[PDB]
Amino acid sequence: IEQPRWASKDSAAGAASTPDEKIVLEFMDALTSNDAAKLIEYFAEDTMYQNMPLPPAYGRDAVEQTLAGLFTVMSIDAVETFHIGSSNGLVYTERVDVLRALPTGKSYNLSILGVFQLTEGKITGWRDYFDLREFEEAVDLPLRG
Amino acid sequence: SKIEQPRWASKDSAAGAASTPDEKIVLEFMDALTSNDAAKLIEYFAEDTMYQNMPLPPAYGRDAVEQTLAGLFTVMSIDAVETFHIGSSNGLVYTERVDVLRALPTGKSYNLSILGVFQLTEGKITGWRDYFDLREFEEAVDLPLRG
Ligand SMILES: CCCC(CCC)C(N)=O
Ligand SMILES: CCCC(CCC)C(N)=O
Repeated sequence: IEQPRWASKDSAAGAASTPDEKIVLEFMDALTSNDAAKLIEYFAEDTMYQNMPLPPAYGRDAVEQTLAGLFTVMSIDAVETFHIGSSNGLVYTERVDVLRALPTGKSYNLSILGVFQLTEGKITGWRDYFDLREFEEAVDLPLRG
Repeated sequence: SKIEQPRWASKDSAAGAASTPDEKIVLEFMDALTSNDAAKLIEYFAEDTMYQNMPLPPAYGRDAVEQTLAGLFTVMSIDAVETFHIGSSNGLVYTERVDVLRALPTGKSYNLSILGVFQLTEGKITGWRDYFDLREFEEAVDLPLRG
């Protein structure tokens, strides 16, 4: 993971400054588990998850099944969060996820900006924004196609 | 070019309104985007600045930024911007929105979901990065911007 020119070099960049930000960075560390059953414990029952290029999942079961599917085709090898911030119940993370496509063995560093809504320390929404095509082309996996 | 309020919209009012001076300028800037006017819009930027639509290469410096905006407004109109969520920490403002984009060659429109980040220094933009999926827009409006 190379540090972007535009990324803060400040010691507190990417560091949690509130309880919700702390939970979100714990969740980022947990992504490299590639384990949907572990991850789903961060979510509220009334919840949703969406990789924005693709349809959303609503409710905890749909979220879990979506993560389990994703982890059947790819591994999150590494996550680095350059920037984190929050206001009014929403946490934002500017990061890179290093993804490896299991069918092809090829990896790509995916640039993501994501938003997390937490209610009493549980995730009520998680939406990640990124370009899907560039990932698909890098790793020869037509996730949507 | 109606924008639908998402099922996932925050029910906290402060989440949808500018709560700091920097957030207020960002929302003024979002209002201005419908001008389709790169010369007007560039006044929001510092001389030392950068802009990137994340599917595409970054522009560094105010002139490169202006030239990029001018090119974009040659091929598309931003017909509307709605910002559902705005917040900030550590000198960065984040906006979750939909921009309604219309391709000038084809007359076709698309509602593009975007999450963007802004860095402001003394009220001027020093960085702006918008994250979104480019392919869905290109296919919707028949404009292979990247291809
Ligand atoms: C389960 C993780 C999904 C990926 C992006 C999918 C293309 C990510 N957030 O790194
Ligand atoms: C000039 C504005 C660029 C567009 C997206 C380009 C594909 C936007 N921010 O709505």
